[PDB]
Amino acid sequence: SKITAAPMVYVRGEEMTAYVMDLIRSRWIEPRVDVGGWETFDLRAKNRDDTEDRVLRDVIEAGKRIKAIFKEPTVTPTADQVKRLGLRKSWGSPNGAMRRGWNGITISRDTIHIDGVELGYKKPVLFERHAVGGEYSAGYKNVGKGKLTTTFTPSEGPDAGKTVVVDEREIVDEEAAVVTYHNPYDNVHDLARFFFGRCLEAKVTPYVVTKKTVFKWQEPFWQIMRTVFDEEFKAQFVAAGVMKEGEELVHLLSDAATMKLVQWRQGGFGMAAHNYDGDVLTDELAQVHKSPGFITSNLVGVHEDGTLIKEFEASHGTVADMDEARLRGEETSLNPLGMVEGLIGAMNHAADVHNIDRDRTHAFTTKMRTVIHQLFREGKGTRDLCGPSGLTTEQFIDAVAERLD
Amino acid sequence: SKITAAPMVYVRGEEMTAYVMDLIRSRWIEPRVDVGGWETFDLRAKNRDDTEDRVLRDVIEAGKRIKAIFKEPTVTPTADQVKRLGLRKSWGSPNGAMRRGWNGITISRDTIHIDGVELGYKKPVLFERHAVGGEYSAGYKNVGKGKLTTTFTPSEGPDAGKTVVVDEREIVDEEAAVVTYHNPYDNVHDLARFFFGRCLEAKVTPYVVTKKTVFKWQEPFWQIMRTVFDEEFKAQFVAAGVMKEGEELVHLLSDAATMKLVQWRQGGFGMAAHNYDGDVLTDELAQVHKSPGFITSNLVGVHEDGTLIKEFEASHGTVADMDEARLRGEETSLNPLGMVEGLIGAMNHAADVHNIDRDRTHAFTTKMRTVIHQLFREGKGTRDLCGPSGLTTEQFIDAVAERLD
Ligand SMILES: NC(=O)c1ccc[n+]([C@@H]2O[C@H](COP(=O)([O-])OP(=O)(O)OC[C@H]3O[C@@H](n4cnc5c(N)ncnc54)[C@H](O)[C@@H]3O)[C@@H](O)[C@H]2O)c1
Ligand SMILES: NC(=O)c1ccc[n+]([C@@H]2O[C@H](COP(=O)([O-])OP(=O)(O)OC[C@H]3O[C@@H](n4cnc5c(N)ncnc54)[C@H](O)[C@@H]3O)[C@@H](O)[C@H]2O)c1
Repeated sequence: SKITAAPMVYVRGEEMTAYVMDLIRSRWIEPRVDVGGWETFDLRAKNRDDTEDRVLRDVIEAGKRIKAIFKEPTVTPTADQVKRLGLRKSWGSPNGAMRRGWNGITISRDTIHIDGVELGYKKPVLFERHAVGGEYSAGYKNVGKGKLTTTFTPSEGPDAGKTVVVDEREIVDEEAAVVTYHNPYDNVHDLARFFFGRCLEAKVTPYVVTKKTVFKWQEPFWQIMRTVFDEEFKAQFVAAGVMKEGEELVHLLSDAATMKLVQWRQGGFGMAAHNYDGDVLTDELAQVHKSPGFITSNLVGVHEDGTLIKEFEASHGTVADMDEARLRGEETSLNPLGMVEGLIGAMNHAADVHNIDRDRTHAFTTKMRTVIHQLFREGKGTRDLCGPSGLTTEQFIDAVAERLD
Repeated sequence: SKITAAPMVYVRGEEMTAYVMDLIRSRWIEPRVDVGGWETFDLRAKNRDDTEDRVLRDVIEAGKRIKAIFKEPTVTPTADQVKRLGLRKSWGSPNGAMRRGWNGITISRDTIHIDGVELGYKKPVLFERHAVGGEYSAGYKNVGKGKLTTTFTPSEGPDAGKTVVVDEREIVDEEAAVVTYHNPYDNVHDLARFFFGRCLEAKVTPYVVTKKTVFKWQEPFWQIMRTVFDEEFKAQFVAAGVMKEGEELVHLLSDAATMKLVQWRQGGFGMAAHNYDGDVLTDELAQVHKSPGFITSNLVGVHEDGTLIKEFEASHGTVADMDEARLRGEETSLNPLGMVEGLIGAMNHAADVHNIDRDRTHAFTTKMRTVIHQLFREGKGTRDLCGPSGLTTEQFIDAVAERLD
């Protein structure tokens, strides 16, 4: 009998990655797995516009109920796409909304390692991206000349109820952006614990990455991480052989960290950073390693009731350059491994949390990984790995299908 | 006779780069050059503290008068360094202050190429970093729970004098950063002209880099760039064979652009970006190429009277990690070429704008460049280029000194 898929949220996107995942669902999953328990949502920018984002609100609700989500890449539409797609409005990112809506703590993005496949980093690299805050949460306007005033009224402490000026400035340009955001730092305690725990288990040296010299408001990110490190982890790292006695936790400036990602080809390190810095640095990490096909991503959030909410995704976008080529009848070669690891993670988590066909799901998802890893080993991967002699998107999908059984 | 140095502003920093420039001034410059016309300023974090940043205000004024500045790297002190260095407060960056104070348009950061020396990028890469805006001039506070409100009152147009809410949010964290900034976009018209003109002359394909999908306030950066391109440059790029007919200006997402910097090892491209994106991406550019010793940096600003204000600098910081090694008595190997190119640029510009010993200054600055390039060609460069067999900082400085005359 087909495997019974456990309840799981499936978020569909568009462009090349939706095309790829339709093939994978059709040729790898459905002949072996009954997916009736999946809740599938259409997060095409068009459908979001048609539903006034009710579909996004529904994904967020379902994630709370089900706790295991696979998220395909989605489009955050440009002004030019607003016209081409016939959207009544620009729409923001559905990723920020989900990350916020699930009380996101960390987006973990780690390098993939396959026995016998030489990649950019020799040993595992771990990345913890702060899942919320920063410019992803910003209010803004595009304006001309005028007065911009920011105030804060605390609700606790000796100055409760009194308003202070955070900033006031005259805009003297006919064209300017004015932007306000916050960084919520309470859950950076949780992030630090999670990050240092994983680094300890993988035996990699941790680094904290910020621009706190100039972006001085970021100081608590560093201070919280250092305090958690010193009080809960420093001794464990020394005892495990990962760091030496008297070796302090190291801070890197975000610009310098881009240099460390190129330089540190041995791997064997971890970085934690704010939301946007993590976005930039994890794409860089992907390309140094090989491509975004060789990175895993997952979000850890928390339900109001305290149970974890786990979303799994590729690190990358919808691969619009290959989509253009696809629609013109030209060859493409999208590496599905990143996305597939996400779907594996989500399916395994779903089966464990909801106690449905656990053994068989784990064996099947392990099999998908194995087959993919073996094709890569045999030089029958996609072109990101193998160069021009690699297989096309469709060739690779079929090669996996033949070996699954 | 020693060469007469033209009036020029010289900004000294601290740590390793100040140590190196002290040696270079002593051993390369002063034996051949009378530096009496230089106006030198001490921007040690301690001296900024001792003078309440009067020294920084003096630099900015002198820059306006003299229009040719060499800026060594400086320390923007951390909270931790405030204590160690005995500072009354955590001073901001001198760089942001100078960039604003000189009506900064562009920070041009370009790859260095030396005949016969294999580096990361085969052909020239050009970067235009918007010199002002963004989080570099943010107002901010670190706060607890309360109400954050941002308002804007336009001074022109039909709603002049009426106040609108830009943003309002409740902070629910005990520890949060609240931040307001602006991006001034009027001078992006000038940046676009300077960028496309430079790319046209170098015959490189230009790209614009932003996060305008999610950071939607950035749209005008792209639109301004694209309009200037379409109206003033596209036809010229086609005519010069740099782009084909019907080929549009390409936009890249900032996170994706980090991948393009690793992948595009052929070089022969240009990127333009906002202030912070430029900071991050130009450090990455440096490391992919070889190190920060193989990048040039200069700031183009504009005096109230319309005259160019040109500041020259290395792309990098004070190289604190080598300074710590130096002070423990360990070997170092700082590549001075980045900084030296800045000093060259500033000396030449000074001689030209103030009409003092031009031929001889140009010959001597060319000689410094030639001697450095030749040592690199001979495998007698610093360890960033040559590996462990390369010269120490001091060996390299002495090697150049011996060949100067
Ligand atoms: N998490 C997300 O949902 C997410 C992330 C990034 C971008 N996007 C969206 O995706 C679209 C495209 O953005 P983009 O072009 O900047 O980013 P992208 O990650 O789709 O592509 C960037 C580059 O990497 C390559 N690439 C990415 N994944 C690959 C894979 N698995 N195999 C081989 N090559 C791969 C692409 O061909 C392209 O050259 C946009 O609409 C953007 O809003 C979404
Ligand atoms: N323009 C500036 O004034 C500027 C820029 C960046 C950092 N800083 C300041 O510099 C200090 C150090 O910051 P950082 O360590 O993040 O940056 P950094 O640029 O000093 O060093 C970053 C890394 O690059 C290496 N490196 C840099 N320049 C080099 C060269 N010429 N040759 C060989 N290796 C080189 C360093 O050894 C280090 O590993 C901080 O106090 C910071 O505020 C100043």
